[PDB]
Amino acid sequence: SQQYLPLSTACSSIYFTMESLKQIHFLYQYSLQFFLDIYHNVLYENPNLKGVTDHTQRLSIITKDLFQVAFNRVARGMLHQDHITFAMLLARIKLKGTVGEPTYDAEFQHFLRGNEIVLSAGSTPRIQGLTVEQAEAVVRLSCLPAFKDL
Repeated sequence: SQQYLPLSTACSSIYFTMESLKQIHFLYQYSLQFFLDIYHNVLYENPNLKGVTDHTQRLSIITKDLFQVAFNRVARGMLHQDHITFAMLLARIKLKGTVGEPTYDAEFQHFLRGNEIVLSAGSTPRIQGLTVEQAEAVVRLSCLPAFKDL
């Protein structure tokens, strides 16, 4: 159960991402039954699983096709400009799921809510070859511990 748990966490995160997808656009309405159809299409009638016997490799194949099929079903029912948004959401879900990488909470926090940093007037020097918008963004992004020397 502990070995197979990350796949279940990925499934739950995927489903609730689709459920909350309705906020981006009124059209993106998805039900639990649709996600269960996706899940069963991943688990059964999956051509990639044919000829595979090892359990860990079967896990990897199942989770990879789970992400791929979820994207192929949901994005096809979505506008073009939101395909990349849903791909990012799936990528973040996998990054949380995977083991071996840092959670990178600070990087995504600055990627999303990075514009909510107060910059006092005169605290942004006009760097050579940089516009005021570019310099101001540079100053905001320099707040990161790995970006202080930028």
